[PDB]
Amino acid sequence: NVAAAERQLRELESTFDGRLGFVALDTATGARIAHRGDERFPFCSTSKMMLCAAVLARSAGEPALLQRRIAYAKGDLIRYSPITEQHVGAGMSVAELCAATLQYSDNTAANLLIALLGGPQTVTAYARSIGDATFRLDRREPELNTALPGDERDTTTPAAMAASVHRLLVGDALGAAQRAQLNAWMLGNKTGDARIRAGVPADWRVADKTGTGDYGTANDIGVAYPPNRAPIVFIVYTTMRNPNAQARDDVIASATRIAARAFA
Ligand SMILES: *[B@@]1([O])OC2=C(C([O])=O)[C]=[C][C]=C2[C][C]1[N]C(=O)[C][C]1[C][C][C]([N][C][C][N])[C][C]1
Repeated sequence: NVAAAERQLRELESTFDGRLGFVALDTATGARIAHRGDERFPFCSTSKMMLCAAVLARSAGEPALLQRRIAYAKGDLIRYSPITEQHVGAGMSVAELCAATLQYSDNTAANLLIALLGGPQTVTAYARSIGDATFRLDRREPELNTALPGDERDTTTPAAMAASVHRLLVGDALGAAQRAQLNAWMLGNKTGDARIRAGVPADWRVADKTGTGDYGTANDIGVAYPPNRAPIVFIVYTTMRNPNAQARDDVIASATRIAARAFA
């Protein structure tokens, strides 16, 4: 019951002093549950999905690109870089940097990949090329996570991100090999156990990318793969009014459960 689910999302939002942006889409029927679907939210590290999709797209035209070694420096290292800091001095391949940024939310890896592509504007241009007129990447890590009230930098809408996740992981925005690699990376994410993954039935597989930012911002985007039915896209953006808010996992899990029940 889409209308019942949307009411429950409104009730969930009433429990905290912030905003919930949500879209769930059953890709077979197009059944769609949304809350604040056309409002902008700070996407934080969920942008790393669009970044790596852009890298994969480049690799379709440069066969050796994913195996190229990037010999980055200690001076490139910034906070929340659990893979790149361990391997500095040996370097990492482009594929390994994508895996790190997607599965561990590695910030240095994202900056290296942004630089490889030519800057944050190339990620925005990639989004436009797949039909997303809304996503905008304005800054690099870590400043893209400031999540300031009313700031449109480094934002998208839940609706635009739902369409982009659909086209990238389920549809044909990427070639088959690139779609499979993006899925494989996101299926292996390590940072989302308490978010979308905590709100779905035990037999659903999940490909997701989380984000956490200032103003208690807590996001998760991805696709659930139930057995014997089509994939379901889940987009969850949350951001709080208190600059001193502590980011939570439980609102995302609760919003996910609402939609999972509706799509039972
Ligand atoms: B990013 O948004 O992804 C990310 C997550 C995530 O995937 O949920 C968790 C932890 C770090 C990161 C890196 C990216 N975010 C930031 O760099 C901003 C940073 C995240 C940690 C917060 N810590 C507050 C005090 N416990 C503050 C902002």
